[PDB]
Amino acid sequence: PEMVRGQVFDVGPRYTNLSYIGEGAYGMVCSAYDNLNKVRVAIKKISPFEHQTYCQRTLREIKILLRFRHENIIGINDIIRAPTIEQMKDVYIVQDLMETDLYKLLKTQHLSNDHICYFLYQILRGLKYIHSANVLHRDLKPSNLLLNTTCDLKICDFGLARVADPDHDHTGFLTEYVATRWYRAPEIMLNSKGYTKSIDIWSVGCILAEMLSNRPIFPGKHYLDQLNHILGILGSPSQEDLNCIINLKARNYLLSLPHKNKVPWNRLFPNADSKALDLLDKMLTFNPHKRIEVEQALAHPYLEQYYDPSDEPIAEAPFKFDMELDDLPKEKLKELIFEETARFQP
Ligand SMILES: Nc1nnnn1NCc1cccc(OCc2ccccc2)c1
Repeated sequence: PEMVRGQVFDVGPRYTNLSYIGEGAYGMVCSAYDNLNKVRVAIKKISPFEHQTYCQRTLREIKILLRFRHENIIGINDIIRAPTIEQMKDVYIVQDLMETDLYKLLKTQHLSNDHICYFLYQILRGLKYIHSANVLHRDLKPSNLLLNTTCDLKICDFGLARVADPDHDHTGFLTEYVATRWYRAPEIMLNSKGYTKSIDIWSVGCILAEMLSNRPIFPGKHYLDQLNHILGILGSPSQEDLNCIINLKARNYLLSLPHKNKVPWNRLFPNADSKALDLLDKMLTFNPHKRIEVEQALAHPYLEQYYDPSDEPIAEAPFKFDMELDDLPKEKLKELIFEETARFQP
């Protein structure tokens, strides 16, 4: 089999001419030539079967990505694995090759207002579809927004995604969270498990702020730093917003803080389009019940040159896991991954 760095990358015969892109905790990514479609693609080698958590994340993401079909959500083109469960040690996922991501773009490039508007429209268009299926992404951030050389944008990395569950969203103060710190909504640190759609709208707001300035708006170094950043811009919550927080430890922590007044957005972003700032204000609302929903955001005047609800599809049915993937042994998960990937076998 073809080899890359130390490692076997056995994807022949359809895929040849491999080049290293990167590695991570989650596997190795290469580009390759697709001899069938005569284009270069991206392939990720995943080796998850020894670890129950890695199996869960892998199965969840495959199921979601195979079910969704939308221009602004990355798709799975092909999945390569051994013909038998006994011989399957790795899985290779094939996706369209996307040249860059919004994280890399922001590090290196000034965005025009026209690009900011188009990027935001595409994010919200994709998010409308995701939310319409009753799924929450939960880890929206610039590195999970892939771009090609014509600025087509695709949302990726659904490893932390969950079905919405408003009724079970409550929890106590300082509950652990897994998603990326700077893009976590305030309520995560206070009283929320992140099981409602409002947590994704917050993240989009953060992304919009970062596009306007090229830097993260709330770059907290740990928990109460993440909050004290937020409150230094938004100002101290009103009595009405605190009355929403029934848990005493969370409410009394917020009452213990010195008063902060709101910093107006136009002082932070003097070059920004006023319509962009109005929409930003509505996404970065402290109280999640007052936060704008995705459809209202698409209908906002900032996006009027793109808004077309007839070209902003919704899912044909809500999404549900046929099982709870938390309590299954890794051997059962291996079998399920085998079964889900069978449709790509010759
Ligand atoms: N699509 C793409 N182009 N350059 N980078 N990049 N994203 C990384 C990537 C490439 C190929 C396959 C990938 O698979 C991610 C994945 C991992 C587990 C389950 C389902 C999907 C990821």
